[PDB]
Amino acid sequence: RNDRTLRRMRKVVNIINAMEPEMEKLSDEELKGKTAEFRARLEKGEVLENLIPEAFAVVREASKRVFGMRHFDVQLLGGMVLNERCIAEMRTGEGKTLTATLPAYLNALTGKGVHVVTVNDYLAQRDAENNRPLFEFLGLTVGINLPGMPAPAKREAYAADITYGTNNEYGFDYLRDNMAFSPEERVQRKLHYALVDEVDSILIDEARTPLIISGPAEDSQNENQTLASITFQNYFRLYEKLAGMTGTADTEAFEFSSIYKLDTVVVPTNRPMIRKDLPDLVYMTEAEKIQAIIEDIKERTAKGQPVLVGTISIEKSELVSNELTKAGIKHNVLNAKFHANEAAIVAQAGYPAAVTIATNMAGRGTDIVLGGSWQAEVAALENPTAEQIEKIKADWQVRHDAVLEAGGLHIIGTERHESRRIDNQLRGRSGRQGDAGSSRFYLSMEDALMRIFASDRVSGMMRKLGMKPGEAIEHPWVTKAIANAQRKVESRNFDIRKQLLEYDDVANDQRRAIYSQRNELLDVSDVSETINSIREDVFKATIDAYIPPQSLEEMWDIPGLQERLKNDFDLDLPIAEWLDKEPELHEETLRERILAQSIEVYQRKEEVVGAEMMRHFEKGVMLQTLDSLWKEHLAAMDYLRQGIHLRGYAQKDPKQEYKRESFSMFAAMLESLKYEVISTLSKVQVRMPEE
Amino acid sequence: RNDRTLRRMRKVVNIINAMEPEMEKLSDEELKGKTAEFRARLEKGEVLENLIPEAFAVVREASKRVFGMRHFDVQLLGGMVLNERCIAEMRTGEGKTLTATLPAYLNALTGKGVHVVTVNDYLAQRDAENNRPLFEFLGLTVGINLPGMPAPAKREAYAADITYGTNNEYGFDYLRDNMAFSPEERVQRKLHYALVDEVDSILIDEARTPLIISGPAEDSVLIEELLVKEGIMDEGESLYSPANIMLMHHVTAAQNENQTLASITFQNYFRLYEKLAGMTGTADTEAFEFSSIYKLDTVVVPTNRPMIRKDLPDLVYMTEAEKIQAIIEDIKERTAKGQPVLVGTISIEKSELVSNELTKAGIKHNVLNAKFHANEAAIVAQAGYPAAVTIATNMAGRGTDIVLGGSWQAEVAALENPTAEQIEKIKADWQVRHDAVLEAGGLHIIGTERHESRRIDNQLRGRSGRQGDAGSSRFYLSMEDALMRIFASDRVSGMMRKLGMKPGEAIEHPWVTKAIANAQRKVESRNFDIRKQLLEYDDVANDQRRAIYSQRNELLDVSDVSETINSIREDVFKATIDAYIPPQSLEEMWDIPGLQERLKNDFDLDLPIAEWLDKEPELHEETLRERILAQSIEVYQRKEEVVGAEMMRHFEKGVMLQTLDSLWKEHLAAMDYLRQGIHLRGYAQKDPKQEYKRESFSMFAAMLESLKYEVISTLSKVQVRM
Ligand SMILES: Nc1ncnc2c1ncn2[C@@H]1O[C@H](COP(=O)(O)OP(=O)(O)NP(=O)(O)O)[C@@H](O)[C@H]1O
Ligand SMILES: Nc1ncnc2c1ncn2[C@@H]1O[C@H](COP(=O)(O)OP(=O)(O)NP(=O)(O)O)[C@@H](O)[C@H]1O
Repeated sequence: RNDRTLRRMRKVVNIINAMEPEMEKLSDEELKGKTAEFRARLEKGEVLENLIPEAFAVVREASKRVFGMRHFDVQLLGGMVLNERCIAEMRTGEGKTLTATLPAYLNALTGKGVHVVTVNDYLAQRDAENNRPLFEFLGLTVGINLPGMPAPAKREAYAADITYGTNNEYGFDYLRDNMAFSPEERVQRKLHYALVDEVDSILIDEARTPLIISGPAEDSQNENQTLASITFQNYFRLYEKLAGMTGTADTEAFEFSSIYKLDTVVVPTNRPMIRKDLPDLVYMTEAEKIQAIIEDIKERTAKGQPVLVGTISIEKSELVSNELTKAGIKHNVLNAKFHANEAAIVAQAGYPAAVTIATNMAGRGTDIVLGGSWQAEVAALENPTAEQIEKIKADWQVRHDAVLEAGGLHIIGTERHESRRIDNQLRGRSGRQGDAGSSRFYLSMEDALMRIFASDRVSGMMRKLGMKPGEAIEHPWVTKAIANAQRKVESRNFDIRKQLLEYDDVANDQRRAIYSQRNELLDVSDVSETINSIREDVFKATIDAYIPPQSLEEMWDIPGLQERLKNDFDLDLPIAEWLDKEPELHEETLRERILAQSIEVYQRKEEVVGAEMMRHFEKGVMLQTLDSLWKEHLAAMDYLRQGIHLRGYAQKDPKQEYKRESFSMFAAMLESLKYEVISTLSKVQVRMPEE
Repeated sequence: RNDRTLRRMRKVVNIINAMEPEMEKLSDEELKGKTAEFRARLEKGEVLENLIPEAFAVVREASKRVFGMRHFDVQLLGGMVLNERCIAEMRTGEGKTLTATLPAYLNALTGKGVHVVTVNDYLAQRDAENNRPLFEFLGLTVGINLPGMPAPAKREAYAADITYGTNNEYGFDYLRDNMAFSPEERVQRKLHYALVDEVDSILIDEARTPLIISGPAEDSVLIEELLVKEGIMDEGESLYSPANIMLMHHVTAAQNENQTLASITFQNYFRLYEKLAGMTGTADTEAFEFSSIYKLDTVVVPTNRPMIRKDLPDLVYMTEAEKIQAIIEDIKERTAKGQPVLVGTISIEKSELVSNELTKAGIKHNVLNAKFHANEAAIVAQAGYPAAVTIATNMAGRGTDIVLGGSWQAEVAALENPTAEQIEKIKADWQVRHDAVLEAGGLHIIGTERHESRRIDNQLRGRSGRQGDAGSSRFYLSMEDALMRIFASDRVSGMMRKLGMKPGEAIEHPWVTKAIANAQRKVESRNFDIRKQLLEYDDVANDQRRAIYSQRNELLDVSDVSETINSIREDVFKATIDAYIPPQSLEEMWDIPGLQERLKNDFDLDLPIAEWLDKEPELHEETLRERILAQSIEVYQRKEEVVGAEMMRHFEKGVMLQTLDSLWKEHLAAMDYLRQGIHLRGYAQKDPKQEYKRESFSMFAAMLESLKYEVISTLSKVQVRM
């Protein structure tokens, strides 16, 4: 499950490890050739996963030679996880970027492409350029997809062995491809593998975010409207293979599984994680909390230990700062108005006895180097030189080791966030890459968070334990109590969310159906058989409206049928004439004459234009009618859902009823798609010369 | 004007430079003793400005030895500007922070203190700590003032030769110094010299920002029936006199609550200093406002190396789409010659448009995305790299130097074990890039739109052409830009929509550039006119606060306040008796059923005085007044024999200060209510400004007389068990 699959993966790592000597002997150009060899074997029927050891050994030697970086064993494990339908949890500083080169290479081999998905355009370009030398070294091409990029350049990016771009541009390209009128206009290939770089934002926070293409199609002054829509969740769901990465930034494993059927695997850190996460401390009042924070700081800084303090607001950043100053403790506040000051502060935040106050600390942040960053120190130098550097490093080693000795970076959370993943991000700022460190969070009985115990009498019991000034005790049940509360908030929030996804699933299955139909049309030149086929459906249904099947003549509405055929099929037949003249004519033979006549008329239009022109007109009419009924259906499904509140209630589930109305409305649209296609083809004015 | 100042100052620079060998020959200890020598000369009557050449030369040699930096000739000039009541406009890259050591030193010599004013606490602390070794080398002490610092520590910081702190904290300390009950509680000295490190924000943007101390430190048709009745209001006295404003605010209204205890704006704080100066980059445009608000002259200091950035004619297009296309073509032409470009925009949405368009054109670039700060700093690093293109959205002022060719810093700043070979390689390869960027024209700046504030446009353009580097800038405009509403004519603007700009056919008109600059200047000036009216309202409050605090500080500074008390008690007793006995009046026209209970009620003074006058028909009105004063003195001296002189003198003083503070706080509240009650009372016609200044000064005058009365009433009625 975790260490069952991990102990199985460790066996493979040993084999990759056992292969390095073999790989070290290989020439650069022999490493290049392995890719072609792997593909030959796949062509002969080999199973991809059988290639992982050799493939991963190849990638690791290529990196060594190219980046001067050798994947660690835990990065091998990470890369195996990402080949499966999984989230690899890898802690910050663990080299997720380099790890991702592994499953990208592996899943590039079948020739079906890879989509590495980034949170923004800077990272897509940056990661494509950084990795392009590695992948070219192994005979693979690298694409980059950006907004604004012309279609032929996008096709090229999707045609590469491995592609980089944001979630957004991938999703938009998919939508635009399902508005194409010829398959050649498509930019994407089949959606094979999506490797998602930060799944918390991309897959969880953005799951239900619609991606929309809008337009003034406004067939009938004229408005904007949705022409094509998909949510992120339902986009990523289209891929054959989906995987992603995040930091020990978890608490949401159950959600990945619900939303995506993604398992999450906790990947072990390269070095033992030794940060001491100390029990949560609870105080009656904010003031006694702050005095406690100040006394911890005072104590640790006197020992040489740097501290980073996270708060939830500027106001609270100010308060602890003023109180530190009142206590004589030098520090810096990270002030979001002064970015240059911020980078300068951050740089020396791991310096002996440094104290930094940060307001709503981000995810990941700049690494805090213990003892200071000495690279900032030469960065400063205007003519850096040898003896000069060496003195700096050597003075730094001493500081670094003194900071480690003193316990590494201490993190203080002055409050907890309602989301523990945020708390976890702050805390993860310390103890990176094996470094000594610690963390402590402070709560008061005032703290907003003491409100997710949805009871003022419950919470205020903790008062009767006392919290008594200096005479703190520590109670670790509190830490788990608080963690559990945070768990229940997420879980409550997700139940709500999961109901909203069950509504989303109605639109998803409708979209999937209409698009797969649209794509079957798009993929062929000749839509004849379908046309012929729906023509009989349309005439049957149209005739049934005036001639109830197997009715006597007296129930028939021939006047009404005649006009209908005139009005909608430009088909003006003397049906009354027929009946009143042939006492042979039964209902079935009337149905045929009518059908036959439509056909004869259409065949002469074809004779004028030519077959090819006609085949492509049919196809375009189908796609175009499909598109405009879908647009109309999207708008109507939107009105339907937003009116979900007072429709299903007296023992019926709303939904059950929405699913009913939705089914009925989708069913009707497909009938109406056949109607409108045959109506258009029937009515197309062609100007006819003689014979 | 600027030409003559700089001429005379270039003369002094030549003297300074001639002194360098004298200073070079001095031991470090001899250099330090220059300070004491300057001060022995000042004690003997030397004029401070006679010292500038030697003192500057001393600071310049000190900086060489401590910092390994020798002030440039232009930094000497900036330093001389800053010793006068002037703004030294010194371009981004020019070493403002080092420049400021010079006037700080010199203005520290008289032993009266220097306040260096920074924008934030980081910079205060950093500057203080960076300059401490420099000023200690020269025999001076440096202080740092921060929020939360205990008063003893604040005292120490202000008692240092030079102090660093934010504007905010300086002003707050001033307010709290004026809430002190003894002079030894004060943390500041007399406000001598304020050197303001970036005056655009500190002096202009924030001129009118109130600093406020609040404190729980309170104590406790339709008009007609409201008006009628009760213990306060009942004569038939208007509920909406200025007088009765707190009352009316009460009916407006129908725990304990916090009020303003003290307030001052930055602009009025800084005007308290004996000397004021400050710095900013070539931004100007606001010289007229500095001069008008602060009486600061603005001297534009030349750059150390010639400033050769080529600031090209503004270009105007009919449509935004036409503008964007022109911006893309130029970026295309320049990047093909290897020249890097910085594109500044006014919106995220504008960035995304230009960016997507550059991608449609196959032009590699990076947007600076506000969400991704670590990306943004990596971007800025390579922004001066050949053919680099960077899009920034409402870029700030100054910002991080873009090094041409790239920073040969950031490259080794990512290299964890260099050598001679390596860096040497890095640096050599960087020189070729650098030299090629220079030769391609340096950094080209594109303003895709102009801001309403030309100062902002000038900041953006100033990122190019630093420290003598080649560079250029060009601003783009279209008829669809919000900036065409800075001209107040729809139709005047539309004659560009008659000289209608066409496809492969650019011209250029210098009058357009001039016309836009002039429109932005007419906008600045219109905004400042609006602001000046507001500063007039502020001047009413400043006048009253300056007067009240000057009174308060006189009291605080005197150990013994008896003579002030005795003097005001006669004042008070004379007027009070005037209210019932008209001067030189015959006994006939005297009211005592009003006078007797007045004295009893307001002063615990019960002198059955009709029965003097029944018993003695021989005293007369003046010897009557004499006796009435005499008695209160009697009762008073008696309370004091019980209490102690000392104890009494300090009680009287505290009572005067507490009364003044109560009356003052009440006045601040009533004025705040008048000022907003001065939005709709009866037309902006019958001048609302003017009437408010009158009622306000009227209430101020009233409060001054009421401060006398209340003190004497407090001192008359005070209980001591005999
Ligand atoms: N196997 C390795 N050998 C040498 N250096 C490495 C190795 N793996 C990673 N690095 C470096 O270690 C740092 C961590 O990179 P990164 O993947 O950005 O860390 P992360 O926190 O897990 N990921 P992210 O924040 O998404 O970029 C980078 O500076 C890498 O270049
Ligand atoms: N005379 C000098 N000799 C050598 N280096 C100097 C000298 N003057 C300044 N520098 C350096 O030039 C840089 C400029 O930064 P700084 O003085 O803060 O801002 P500026 O734009 O230069 N003016 P301002 O930003 O308001 O101070 C700093 O690295 C200084 O250390």
